Amino acid sequence: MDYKFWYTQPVPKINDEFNESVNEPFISDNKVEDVRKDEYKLPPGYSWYVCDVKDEKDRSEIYTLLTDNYVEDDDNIFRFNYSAEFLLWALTSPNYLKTWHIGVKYDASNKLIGFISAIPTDICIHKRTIKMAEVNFLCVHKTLRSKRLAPVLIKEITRRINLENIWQAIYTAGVYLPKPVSDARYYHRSINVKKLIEIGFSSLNSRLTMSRAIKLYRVEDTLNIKNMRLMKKKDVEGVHKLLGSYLEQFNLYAVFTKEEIAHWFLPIENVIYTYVNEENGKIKDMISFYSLPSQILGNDKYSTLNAAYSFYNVTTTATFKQLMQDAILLAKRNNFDVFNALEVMQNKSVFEDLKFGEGDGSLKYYLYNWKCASFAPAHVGIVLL
Ligand SMILES: CCCCCCCCCCCCCC(=O)CSCCNC(=O)CCNC(=O)[C@H](O)C(C)(C)COP(=O)(O)OP(=O)(O)OC[C@H]1O[C@@H](n2cnc3c(N)ncnc32)[C@H](O)[C@@H]1OP(=O)(O)O
Ligand SMILES: COc1cccc(CC(=N)NC(=O)c2ccccc2OC2CCNCC2)c1
Ligand SMILES: [Cl-]
Ligand SMILES: [Mg+2]
Repeated sequence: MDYKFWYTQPVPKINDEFNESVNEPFISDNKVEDVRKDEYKLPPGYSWYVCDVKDEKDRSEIYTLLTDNYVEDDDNIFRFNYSAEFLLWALTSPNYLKTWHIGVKYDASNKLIGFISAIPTDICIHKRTIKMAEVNFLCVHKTLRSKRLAPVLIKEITRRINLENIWQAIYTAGVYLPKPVSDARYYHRSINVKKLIEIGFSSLNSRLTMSRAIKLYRVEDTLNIKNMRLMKKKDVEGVHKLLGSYLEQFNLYAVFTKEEIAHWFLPIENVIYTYVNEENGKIKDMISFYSLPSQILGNDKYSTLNAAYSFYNVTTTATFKQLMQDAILLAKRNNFDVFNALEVMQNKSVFEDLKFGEGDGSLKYYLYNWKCASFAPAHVGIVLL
């Protein structure tokens, strides 16, 4: 593996390893003045297109592109299916720029064939808070793959981010690239055991018959934290303090403003669910997860896998095991087939006791133009969508 594009970028080489005492950009003293003002060149017959994610039809174009062409599991049985409403929520956070929502259309058909996006946030890395772009939803149409279009998207968004005097980015991928700061396996907790078997997500054996697997995964419809309820506006100050205080321990975390806590946590049906425990006017516990269905490719019975992805979970009145058991319950009450989590923060500590299964791969975390020590994923305290 040669990394002919990645080698030219301010990111570590495959073999670089830095001490905890290094925590700085690869390239500093950057000047907005010097950034190229011209758009990167596309191949003949393709054009940059500014996507207006707040316009239903533009948002729908992105939706269709990703639905057809976005990330599949290692075996090509599932494809991520972010909803249009999810996209809206994901891309219009506080201080977002419409111009970091970058499509490429094929001129002859006026069809969107490429996409990349970023939103700005404060990122704390080894106790240094830096303004960064959070990049996501890079996608080239399946019929246009391995044509070196992705580097053009990446260079173009880097240029536009740099124009705002931002010089660092954070991103995740399942692929290995120069060079992860941390690497987090994913795990799955079955809710609807029978569906998961029928679609090949999960497995049975002579010792685990269907009826026993169903019994293994059954959950009691009663919360450990009795008063856990959907978050409301009035809980924003309390979540900001609970979640903020919690995150300061990790090597890698977003430093949320109150405005960002409202945007990121206030519940939206089929998008984001946040539950809180309020005691004496204080928010003492919180659970949150987001909805990311997967399209099931060619299963005769089921087209969609409804899945909850653990976002941020904090307890002060219960055990973390108890809190995450409540999170599984709340996901079941909301019709999800499965609860997914990565081995970040304290999550790994509860996976065995709560009957999570190890998945088949891992999610790599990346920083652009930042040089530091890598670390085990328990020290990661940010979950990207
Ligand atoms: C200061 C601001 C900085 C901002 C920018 C920050 C950086 C953000 C960077 C992006 C973060 C996005 C995070 C995110 O969205 C979440 S990760 C999931 C990304 N999307 C998908 O996997 C969807 C399915 N695949 C596709 O649409 C295509 O396969 C893509 C578009 C992935 C590559 O299209 P292609 O037709 O398969 O390939 P070529 O055009 O020929 O290009 C090949 C080159 O691209 C490198 N490549 C492959 N996958 C990559 C990936 N996931 N990140 C970065 N680079 C990736 C690859 O190593 C090679 O470079 P090399 O030759 O050096 O190896
Ligand atoms: C079940 O259907 C699919 C479809 C496509 C790919 C995969 C495997 C996967 N790569 N999972 C995660 O990345 C993952 C697992 C647990 C928690 C978070 C995960 O990734 C999130 C979604 C994509 N971007 C980063 C967060 C499964
Ligand atoms: Cl209850
Ligand atoms: Mg390409």
